[PDB]
Amino acid sequence: MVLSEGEWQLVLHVWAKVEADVAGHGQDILIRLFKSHPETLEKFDRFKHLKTEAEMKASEDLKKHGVTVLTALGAILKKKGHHEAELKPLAQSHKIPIKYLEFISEAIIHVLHSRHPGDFGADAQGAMNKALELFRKDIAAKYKELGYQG
Repeated sequence: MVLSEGEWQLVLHVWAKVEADVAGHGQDILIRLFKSHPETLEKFDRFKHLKTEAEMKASEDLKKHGVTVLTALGAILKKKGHHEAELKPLAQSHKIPIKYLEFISEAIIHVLHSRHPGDFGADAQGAMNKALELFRKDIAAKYKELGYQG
């Protein structure tokens, strides 16, 4: 998987907008994820009490974790694929199956298009899709290395 430097610039430009409201984006993303895939809620001790969108919006656990997710992902995306030093320990900490990373990728794309439609057209969406795909493949490689079949 390869992005052009132009595509990386699209990803970083929209990421700059994410960074103006990390917590709000994080909430929107996790809420979208949990509404699309409610079956995942039960897997997280810190989230399994959340049943409804109202409970999700009011949750400090969800807000704080949204910030964690986007901070980790932001640092990775800014490496423009040269993210081994960031990705190795992150893979370490995980479990989170690969399909959950797919779910969250989909929620990221949806939210960024919803919040920043001018700066997140077809080209930027494609670039972000590739960037998140590269991330998932590389983390999958780190998983399989330690035998977590992800």
